[PDB]
Amino acid sequence: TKYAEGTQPFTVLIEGNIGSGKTTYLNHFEKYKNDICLLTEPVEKWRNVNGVNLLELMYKDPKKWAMPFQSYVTLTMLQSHTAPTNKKLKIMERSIFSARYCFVENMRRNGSLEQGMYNTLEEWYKFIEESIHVQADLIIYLRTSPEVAYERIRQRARSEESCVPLKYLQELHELHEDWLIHQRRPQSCKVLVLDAD
Amino acid sequence: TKYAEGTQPFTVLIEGNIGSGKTTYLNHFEKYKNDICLLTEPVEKWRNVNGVNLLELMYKDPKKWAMPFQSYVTLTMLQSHTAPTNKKLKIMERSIFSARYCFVENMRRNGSLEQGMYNTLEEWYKFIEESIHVQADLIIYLRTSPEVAYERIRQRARSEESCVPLKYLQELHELHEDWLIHQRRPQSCKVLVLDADL
Ligand SMILES: Nc1nc2c(ncn2[C@H]2C[C@H](O)[C@@H](COP(=O)(O)OP(=O)(O)OP(=O)(O)O)O2)c(=O)[nH]1
Ligand SMILES: Nc1nc2c(ncn2[C@H]2C[C@H](O)[C@@H](COP(=O)(O)OP(=O)(O)OP(=O)(O)O)O2)c(=O)[nH]1
Repeated sequence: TKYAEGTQPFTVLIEGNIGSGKTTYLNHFEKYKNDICLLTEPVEKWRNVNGVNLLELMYKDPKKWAMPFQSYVTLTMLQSHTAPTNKKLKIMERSIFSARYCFVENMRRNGSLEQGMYNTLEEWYKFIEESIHVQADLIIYLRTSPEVAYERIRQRARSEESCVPLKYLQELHELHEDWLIHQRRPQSCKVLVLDAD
Repeated sequence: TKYAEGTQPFTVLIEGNIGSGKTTYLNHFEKYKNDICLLTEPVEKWRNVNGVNLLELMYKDPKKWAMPFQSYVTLTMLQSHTAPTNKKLKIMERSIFSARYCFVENMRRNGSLEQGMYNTLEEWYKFIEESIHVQADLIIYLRTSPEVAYERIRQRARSEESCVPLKYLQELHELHEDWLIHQRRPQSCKVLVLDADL
């Protein structure tokens, strides 16, 4: 009997690459703030962890900050997933699943996470499934190509993000495909694919 | 309500410095164990994480491995605290509180954990307090002098601990004192204090 079990409404998770328009898309729902639980834009927490910019330090030196940053991404997703609400509907930007299946996986391959770091995150993931309820009814995948995503990113112009390589966005693209289209990851609930170009 | 809430018996935590004799003390309880749930020797899980010796890496390279090590220390403590049992008593070696109030404190001070990593662990300690039930009814404190603790570390001769200086243990000792004697941390159920210099 997990933390947050039986407390959660029908839940939609908004997924897609960096710069796929996830926040923008959710913003359309803002006038319904009173009817829907909207948990958007988690980057803002990662940019300010009691005054520390974890997003910034992760980009500057990944072999040091990959793991603490991912640890914190996991915490914040867990806090949104299990956040309490009386509303009939919850919609979330991102989920614990993209952190696990896309980012963590990619940083393992790209070597930002050493084997030991990776195993830690993975045992934590096993324990979270066993102990904490993650409500998941529908994923909406804002599908984009890596070039489009790249362009949206540099226009938005986050100082932290100014050195993000297109290659990286292609690595991430693939993983979102493997997970959300080619059904290559263990997890499965309903997926709705939208084109966003 | 929290995970593991309602499912845990009266629970005792065995605390004290590195080398103070926690495992030894616990073995006195070994003939009883069909009636007592004994969760001993968590260092072993830290020495082999599907092959990886995190203890070794944390000692070889703290600025890089302190973070992921503490993160796994936390997990393994959570797995013990919330491990299910039908027995009327649980006795555990260490707890999540010594990692938070002794080791993490020290690693923050000696620079192994930068503010950002420390902030992250602290945020996690709060969410655990809200999500995960941690049963604690009694702590038994095996009080030693940092010098006896050192002798025992040397006699035991774990290869990971080969470079552990007396200063480290002095630092940790005063941290265990601030928590278990001066009560300068949150709760501490009751603390039974034991002289563990033979
Ligand atoms: N969600 C998530 N973001 C991560 C992770 N590791 C690094 N990041 C970074 C990549 C980005 O620089 C930043 C925000 O990425 P997201 O695509 O989650 O949010 P963003 O507002 O950029 O999405 P949007 O452009 O609104 O579709 O977080 C992770 O494990 N999970
Ligand atoms: N419990 C704990 N140990 C840590 C932490 N960070 C590093 N360590 C190291 C200190 C030691 O090298 C090793 C195990 O120390 P303990 O005092 O927990 O076990 P030990 O078997 O040395 O105690 P004992 O001799 O049985 O009283 O783990 C932490 O956050 N918590």
